[PDB]
Amino acid sequence: MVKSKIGSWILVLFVAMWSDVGLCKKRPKP
Repeated sequence: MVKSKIGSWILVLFVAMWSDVGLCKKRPKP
């Protein structure tokens, strides 16, 4: 968005890193 809104990815980063670990290990439902 703006150069001022650069410290927002860091957030989505953490949630991304976690959501990442919860991909290849959580296994599918079906």
